[PDB]
Amino acid sequence: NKLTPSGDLISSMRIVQGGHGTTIGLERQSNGEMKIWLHHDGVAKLLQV
Amino acid sequence: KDLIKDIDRFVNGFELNELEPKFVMGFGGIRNAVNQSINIDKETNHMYSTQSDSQKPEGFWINKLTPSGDLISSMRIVQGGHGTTIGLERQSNGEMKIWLHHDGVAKLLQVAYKDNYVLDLEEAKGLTDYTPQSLLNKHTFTPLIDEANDKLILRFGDGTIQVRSRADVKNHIDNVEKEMTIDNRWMQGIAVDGDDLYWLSGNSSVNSHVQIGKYSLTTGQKIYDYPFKLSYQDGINFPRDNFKEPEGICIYTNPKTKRKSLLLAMTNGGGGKRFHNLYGFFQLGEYEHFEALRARGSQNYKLTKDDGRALSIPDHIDDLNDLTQAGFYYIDGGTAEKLKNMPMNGSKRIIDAGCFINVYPTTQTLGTVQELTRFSTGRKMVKMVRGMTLDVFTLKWDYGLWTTIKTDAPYQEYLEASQYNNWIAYVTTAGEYYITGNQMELFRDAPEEIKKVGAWLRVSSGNAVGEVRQTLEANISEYKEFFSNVNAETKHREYGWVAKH
Amino acid sequence: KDLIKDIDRFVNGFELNELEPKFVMGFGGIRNAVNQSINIDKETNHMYSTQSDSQKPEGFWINKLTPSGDLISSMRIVQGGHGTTIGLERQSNGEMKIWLHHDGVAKLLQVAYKDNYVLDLEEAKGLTDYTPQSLLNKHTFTPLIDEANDKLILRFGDGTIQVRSRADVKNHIDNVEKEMTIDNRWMQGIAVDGDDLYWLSGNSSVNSHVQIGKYSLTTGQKIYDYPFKLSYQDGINFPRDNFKEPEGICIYTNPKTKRKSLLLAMTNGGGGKRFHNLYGFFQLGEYEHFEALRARGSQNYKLTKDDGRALSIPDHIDDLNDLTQAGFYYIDGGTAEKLKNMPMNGSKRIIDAGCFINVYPTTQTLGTVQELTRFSTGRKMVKMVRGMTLDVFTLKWDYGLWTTIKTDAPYQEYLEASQYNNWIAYVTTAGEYYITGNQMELFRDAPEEIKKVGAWLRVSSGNAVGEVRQTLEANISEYKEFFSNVNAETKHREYGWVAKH
Amino acid sequence: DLIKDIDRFVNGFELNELEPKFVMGFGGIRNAVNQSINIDKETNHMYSTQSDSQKPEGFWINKLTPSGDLISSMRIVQGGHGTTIGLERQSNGEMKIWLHHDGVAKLLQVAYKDNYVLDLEEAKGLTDYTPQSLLNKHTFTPLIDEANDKLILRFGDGTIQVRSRADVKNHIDNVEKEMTIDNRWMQGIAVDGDDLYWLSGNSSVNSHVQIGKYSLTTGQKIYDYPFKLSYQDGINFPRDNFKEPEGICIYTNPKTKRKSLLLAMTNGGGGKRFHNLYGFFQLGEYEHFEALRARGSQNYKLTKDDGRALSIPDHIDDLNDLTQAGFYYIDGGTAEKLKNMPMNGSKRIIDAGCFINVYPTTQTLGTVQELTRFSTGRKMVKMVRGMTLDVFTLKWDYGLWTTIKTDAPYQEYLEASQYNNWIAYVTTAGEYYITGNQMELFRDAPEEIKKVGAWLRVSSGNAVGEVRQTLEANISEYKEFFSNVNAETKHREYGWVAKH
Amino acid sequence: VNSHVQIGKYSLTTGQKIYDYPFKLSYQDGINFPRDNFKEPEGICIYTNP
Repeated sequence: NKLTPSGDLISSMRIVQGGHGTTIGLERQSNGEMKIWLHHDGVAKLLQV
Repeated sequence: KDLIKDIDRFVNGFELNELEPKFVMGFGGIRNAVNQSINIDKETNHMYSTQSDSQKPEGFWINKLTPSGDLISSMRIVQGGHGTTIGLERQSNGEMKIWLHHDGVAKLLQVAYKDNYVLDLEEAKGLTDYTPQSLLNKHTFTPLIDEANDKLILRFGDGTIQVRSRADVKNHIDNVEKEMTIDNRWMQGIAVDGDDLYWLSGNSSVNSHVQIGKYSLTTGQKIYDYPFKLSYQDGINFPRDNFKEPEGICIYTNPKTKRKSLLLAMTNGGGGKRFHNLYGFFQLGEYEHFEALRARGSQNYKLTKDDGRALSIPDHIDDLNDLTQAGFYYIDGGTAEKLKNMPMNGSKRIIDAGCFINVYPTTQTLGTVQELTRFSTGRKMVKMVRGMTLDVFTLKWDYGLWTTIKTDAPYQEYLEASQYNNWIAYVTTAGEYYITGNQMELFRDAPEEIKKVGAWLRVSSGNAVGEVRQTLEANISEYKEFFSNVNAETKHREYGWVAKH
Repeated sequence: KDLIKDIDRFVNGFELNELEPKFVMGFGGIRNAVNQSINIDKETNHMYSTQSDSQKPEGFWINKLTPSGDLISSMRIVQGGHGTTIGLERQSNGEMKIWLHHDGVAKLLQVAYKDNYVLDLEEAKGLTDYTPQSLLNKHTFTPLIDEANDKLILRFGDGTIQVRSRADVKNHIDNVEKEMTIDNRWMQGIAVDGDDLYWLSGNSSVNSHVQIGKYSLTTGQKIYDYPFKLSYQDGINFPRDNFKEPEGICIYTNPKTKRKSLLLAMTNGGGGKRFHNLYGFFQLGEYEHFEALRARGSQNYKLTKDDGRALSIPDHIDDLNDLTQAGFYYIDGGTAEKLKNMPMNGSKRIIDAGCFINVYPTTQTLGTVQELTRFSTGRKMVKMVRGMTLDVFTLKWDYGLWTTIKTDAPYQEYLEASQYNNWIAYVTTAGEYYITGNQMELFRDAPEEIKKVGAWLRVSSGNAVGEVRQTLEANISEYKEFFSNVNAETKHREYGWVAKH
Repeated sequence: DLIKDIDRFVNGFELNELEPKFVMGFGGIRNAVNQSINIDKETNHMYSTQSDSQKPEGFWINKLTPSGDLISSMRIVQGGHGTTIGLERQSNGEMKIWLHHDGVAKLLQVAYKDNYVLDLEEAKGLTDYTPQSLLNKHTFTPLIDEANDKLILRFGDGTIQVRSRADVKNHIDNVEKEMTIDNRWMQGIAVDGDDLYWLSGNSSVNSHVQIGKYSLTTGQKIYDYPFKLSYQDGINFPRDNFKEPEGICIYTNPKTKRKSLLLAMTNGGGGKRFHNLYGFFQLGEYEHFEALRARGSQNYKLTKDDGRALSIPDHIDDLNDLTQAGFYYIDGGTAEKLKNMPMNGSKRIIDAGCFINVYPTTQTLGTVQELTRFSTGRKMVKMVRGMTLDVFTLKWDYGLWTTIKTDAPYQEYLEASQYNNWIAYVTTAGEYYITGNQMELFRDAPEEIKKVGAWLRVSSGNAVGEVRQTLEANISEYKEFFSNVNAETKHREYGWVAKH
Repeated sequence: VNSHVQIGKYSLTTGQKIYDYPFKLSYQDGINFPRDNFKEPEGICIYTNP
């Protein structure tokens, strides 16, 4: 879930069969796009989506 | 002593004002507009250019090009500004990132290049800002890269040049390593190679000379100005439509030979007809690097003579069946009269004048098509095609039947009875012809009802048994039309003319 | 001391792993299959390649090629084996002999090359055997030649290299002068230059690097392995269809300059689409030898812009009569509206949109054809051609009448009465048009019987007196058709519409 | 010694040590052999001469682009053979030509004019620059040594007169140097300072091309240099076995000051002559002319390098995606599977291999796809459609198919099953044939001719997207029917209407 | 959105600029994400707590 600084929902992204999503890592790119470090349990890979 | 200092200069020197500018290749771009910048990706030989998008708040396109200048894809930076310069940084996974200043969001960006992609304003706002801390609220610059030293250089409108470390900017480190000032005629391009800075200037007029100024980043002062003339379409300072605008420069260092070239982009052609040509200044032997890249993308099989004349058939060709080599040919009337296996309508050679012969670029098994175009100025032009295939086991050819492409002109396709042995049945090639009253009297198989008057002859396509239907429409003020079937090969008439009226 | 040892290395060095690979030219072959070997005939500049024939007991083709890679002729060795390598030996009378191992008859042969010839098995049995005495019942080798030293080298499957004198083998003398052993990745080519042996390896995958190993025939051991990347269609390691297979190497020694090149054959393109590209490693200045050979066979007159865009007409051309220079052009709708001498149907400009203009490669006396193609997406495309000739004494042009190539689409060629001054008689260009009921009412010369209903208009070719017959077929459920002759130039109607029903 | 070897290779310009290399082809207004060749160093223009083939011989002067294309020509009516000429570009950019006008027996300095005929009456009023000592002795032609501003006169008997060009322009008669040159006759001459070059050889394949090098100070021959050139099919394999030498010139690069000796050859048979430029170059100087050739060459690939048509990329499975210009061919298998091929209902019209000509594009990348069905036993079908690219959305818009009318003496056979037994499916304009057997199988066949064959003719569309089908019975009596069909939905508007 | 907000600090005794201070504000959706992409500065004032 992407949220405003006041907690309102902007948008959401579903990782189908990605696992529990216990923790993730944020890495904002230079062009302003956000990449998410997450472990996709379905494909058994550490991803930067 | 001196002979060596002369040879070393000629062999190993790279002093700009001692080098000759040479045309390299043309290159494309998605926009029908002038070019703006040019850069080489040394790890792929790809080229990248920028062009304006010509919109209310200016944006620019980034064009990804083949090493021979063909367009691979383009990326639009909506409201990104002029795109005067950009910086290439290829990542480890093979993806390309572009250093550019997005004027719309007032941020220095490092954007991932995407093929045929539109970077709209809402996405650009969410991208990471790499603008140095000391340069906020001061967004009048564009970036470029010095590949050899991994420097990210910033060019400012007022003429300030800031040399920074690319890695520093990527790590949000604000450190100006070198700063100098550059100073009718304005900037058209800038390239930095180590200590050497190059400054391109000149406008599009034929009377405005192209010039590159060489500066030293350590001294900060100009070394020299280098004016030069380029050879365009019709020679030195004779560009198409009298338009020759300089559109950016870049330094290239050969990864293998480590020798250098300075490449220069020019736009020629008139309004709405712009096209881009790459020139270069080269160390000895380095022009061949780019010539090979051009050659790979060039037409290396001769379709016409080098001056635009069509090919002539070899003297040893006396048979159309033997002209199986691809190319655009022309034969004059004399040759058309004598060549074996030309299209016939019985005893009449259909191509009774000079003839263009287009032999198609062949199939993978050397099959081809011969497309004939009868060259006349007082009669209609006849177009006919036939195919042929080569048996790779017997090395013998199989030739197909002739197809006629329907053509018509406001003048008649006149039928002289004597040329067809006075047989209308000889005319089995599809199309429309005209028989005058005088000639109808001379044709043996003319319909008696219209024996003394003219008529259009129309010949259909074949049926299942190889017959074609001939139709005669009398050229009179009353409706009279006849038809009759004829066997295309033997010219045997199946039945007498059948009246429709 | 050192500056000279650097210049001499750069100018006179021929160390393979210090040289840059450069594209030279493409080349053909009779088979739609990958290439296998490549060789140069130094006395003619002819090239020779081999290809598999893809048959049950494998045979191979020998292709004789022009210096620019075009196919001259081919010779098939039925059941001759793979044809991995061959050796060229040009005879005194100018005939070429090919050293090859015929696997079908298990003999080393010296066959006379013949153009487009099939060497069947029965003939191969009667040919002279040159297999050395010690190599009978041991036929797992193919031959190659070292031209500079007149050596015939035999490469064995197990990796044995036998260096023999070619003259010795021709004289049935069995003497092994040198023998060494070469040793996932297998052999793709081998070339010998004096003491230096080169070993090409690598598979077709984009992930498999091309590599040449350099060996010394005196030491017998490897000097070094040299991996390298080539620039393909879209750049370094971006070949068409992701296919890049190495297909043989050869050393070339320039007869005049005595300087050397190592040429490398690659096959690119996907299944059933293979094509062959020659690369090379060159001493300084030797690339120009092959560039000139490529240029002689290349298209040296510009038919399109360098990026595949059609040519634009010069700004100074405001009259189609002046566009007599060969090339493929495009003009936009605005230009088509203003150009003088465009095709007309009375007051109506036929080409009422953008237009491709194909100016044919000219006759030997600079005659040419202009082929116009109206560029639209919502209407049919009109194609028209006219010819023109140049008087070499007056330098004036004569322009012929327009021929229409018949075209049709499932959409109408709509006639707006006002554009023809409300005269159907204005439409004298051959073809089929449609008149809606609304427009028929507005045409002054419409047939009264169908004044308020639509109809197809068909216009024939001219007759002897410059008249054309117009036909109107009513677009109704009952048969109603009319005809009337019109003079194509003056638009004068000869008589009222004549009913066929 | 290693330096004396490197300097020779890098800075040497000894003719008989240099390799001849093809440079470029070049044109000319006349369908005839070439005669001379010269470079205008200030523009890179080339100038050649050709005979006019007239009763008193005249010659043409051709002005050429740096890539050999014809800009314009000027005819010197009855001017003679035009064996050699001299270029002198003026300050205002106009070109003047030093030539000997044999018709008026005068050495002239004529202003070059584009596509202009210099008739005899005008030539008589032109200024005479013939030296005082050379009147009534008009058996020479002029050439220029650009580097030293010399005007050289070559005489028929073999006399070479070296004069100052400025002197001749000022009507000053002074012979600075004179030497004598001496089966095989003169084909060209070029002077570079002290070096004089003499080209000889005839058109036969058995006649070797040769350049003799002479010294103007010594007056004697230094050496003869025979050489072989590589022609269309290789060394001494010229087209039609014709290879005639047609002039030479020395070129000095204004920037590098290094030299080239250029040689013009004419190849091809009678009435098919074409001209090819060769050269001998100092190290690095070939690139000067290669760049000039490249500027005028076709630098976008239309066919494979051996004359085969392009193949479509493996990743193209949809004709809509083949928007890149070029001449392509696809085999029958590929034509069967490609998406968005022309259809007549359920029937794929292109039911064989197919040439695909993708036009060189508009300035906004619009193009046309022209398909040609490749068969040998059936007629060849030709169809075209256009498409445009939206530069804002980067999406393509594809137009409807136009059919180019084609016909052969064999039928375009209609198998009822391939059209789901509907004649209405055939809405593409053209003429087809339905056999009696197939007419019985078509559901919408006219009953009156249910068991007999007929030609099917399909018209162009009308305003409402309908096309008129016409059936003409293949019998000895007049029977013809028509009926309208909607091209898209294949819906028949009404039953067949008899004309008989 | 591409125009940074800035406050310049000056000294009335010296008469010259001390420094320029550019800064980013957090709007509806965060830093430099204002509603309808409009963010215009409209005055300042100093407040001293009595």
